[PDB]
Amino acid sequence: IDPTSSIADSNYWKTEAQFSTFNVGLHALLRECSFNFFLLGEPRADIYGDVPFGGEATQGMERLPFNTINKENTGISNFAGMYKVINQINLMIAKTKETTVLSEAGKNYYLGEAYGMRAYLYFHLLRSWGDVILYLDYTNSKAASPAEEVMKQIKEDITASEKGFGSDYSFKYGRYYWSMAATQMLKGEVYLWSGRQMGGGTADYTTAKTALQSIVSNANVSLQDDFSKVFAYNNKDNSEIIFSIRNAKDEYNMWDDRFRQNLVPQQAYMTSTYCNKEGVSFKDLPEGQLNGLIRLQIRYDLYNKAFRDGDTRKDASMTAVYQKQQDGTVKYIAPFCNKYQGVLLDGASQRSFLNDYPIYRYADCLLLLAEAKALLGEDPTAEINQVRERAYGKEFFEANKATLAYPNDKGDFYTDNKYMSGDEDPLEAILKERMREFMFEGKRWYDLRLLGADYVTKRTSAVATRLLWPINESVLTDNPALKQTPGYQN
Ligand code: NA
Repeated sequence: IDPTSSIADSNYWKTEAQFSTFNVGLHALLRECSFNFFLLGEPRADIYGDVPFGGEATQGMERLPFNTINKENTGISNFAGMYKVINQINLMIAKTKETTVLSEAGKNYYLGEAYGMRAYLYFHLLRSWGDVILYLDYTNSKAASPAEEVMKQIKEDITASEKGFGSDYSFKYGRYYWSMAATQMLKGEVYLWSGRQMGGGTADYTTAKTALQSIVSNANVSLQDDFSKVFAYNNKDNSEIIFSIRNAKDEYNMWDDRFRQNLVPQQAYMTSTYCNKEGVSFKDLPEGQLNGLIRLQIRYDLYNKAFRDGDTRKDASMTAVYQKQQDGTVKYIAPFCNKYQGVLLDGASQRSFLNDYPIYRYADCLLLLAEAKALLGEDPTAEINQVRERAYGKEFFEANKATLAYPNDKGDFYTDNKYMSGDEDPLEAILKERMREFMFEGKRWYDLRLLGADYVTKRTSAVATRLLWPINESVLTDNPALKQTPGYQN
């Protein structure tokens, strides 16, 4: 037998079917980073931070909403596991550039996917750690590059991805594989970040607008009429999805079981103690199938401060927990995530958390395009109201346009509301719309960060010197050329 079999050995690159298998494998390595995509993009912001209602300890997870991560407890370690994925993409890239077995079309589509994914991972690294090492070759000591050089590489990889796809906006392998529309969404985000956080200005906002407009024109995408069906177990493959992480029976639980372990309530206290608004014990309801732990607790007051009446996204996003009082009344306790309801497998007693985790969907294209328009001093009204109309329902929205349609959603609802403000300011209206549309989708922290330090420090406990993440001890030991992130001394 062979004592030194490696994945770079030529016999594993002899057929198109092998390159396909290796591309499936790359999407499976990206999926291993999916819990980290959520942690990087959301819980440092304002949605969490209250005490788990049922009694759980938070066991360090509070360090995210409290922004108390530091050199001893970094919250996430080892650059979120991203370099392992990047190394393997780098292998795909060299093998595809070298092959004599693929069609020119097929080789170029693979290069579109692999350059897109590599840019996607470097852009999480840039926004989270800043200066980071640029590894571009497969390997079976090194200093980080300045953030400005990281951004150069991400933009080069976007251009190489576009070159690979050409004019093909199809989802060749489906919406759970990378495609041109995913490259164009990342291009919109990257040039907004370049333009706003790295001094690119108007020219970059125009690049971002042109990319997002290319998805509206050329990709097969549409808003689902029912916001809850965007996330339903059965309705994966729906045409609002641009790129999603596919979770599946016997393949991968959502966030490698860390959705269940952080955001799903415990069956024991739900069935023993709590009830719905009508006083019915959860022992008696489909909720009695949920069995996880709450380590990140949505702020109790967010449940009534996030959404205007009539917004269908409130019930799709959160369930409220109540408790019967000795005096007989039913009292509101706290909310839990209802966006990802999993499935009850045949003959099971507890839910399985097998929803896909969406990375890019058409409402995000529309709201990014609104943001690029607003940053250019142009009118964001049409995109904002396309997304609101879906949220409220067409007829209800039309009847109530003088209070719900942009730029009329303002007034008393906002007065003591730390989460969101009225439509009188375009960027606040868009932040507000993104907060309502993408709870539990890993966006809020990055949405504040793009707009700048003052937006972050206003609404979060983060301070301006510590917007990046620290680096854990084992990383710094293993690589003497790396420095701790700035802001994280003493
Ligand atoms: Na603050």
